[PDB]
Amino acid sequence: HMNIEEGLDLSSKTPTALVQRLVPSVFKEPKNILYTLDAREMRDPEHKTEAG
Amino acid sequence: HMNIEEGLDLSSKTPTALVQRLVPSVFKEPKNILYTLDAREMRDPEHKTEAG
Repeated sequence: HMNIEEGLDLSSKTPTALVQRLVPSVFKEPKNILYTLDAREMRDPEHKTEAG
Repeated sequence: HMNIEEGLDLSSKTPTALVQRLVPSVFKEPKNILYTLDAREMRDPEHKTEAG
């Protein structure tokens, strides 16, 4: 964005300072789900199917 | 703009005075924008492009 200046003679006027503004975009911490099945529980394959 | 007058003989009437009205229109002070680049900053064309 720039300033507006008035008149013909601008020798008294400061030029507009360019400002190279930057906005960050960042990944969050990873999002996870954990579950565990023991070797008895894994005898029924619906648990992995439904939990997945 | 004109005055209406009435009758066949107008010897006693006063003719309408033509008044020449004038409307002024004027330029404002010039509007300006100023920026500056040094010879290092000016190695990247995007500053001149985006500031323009």
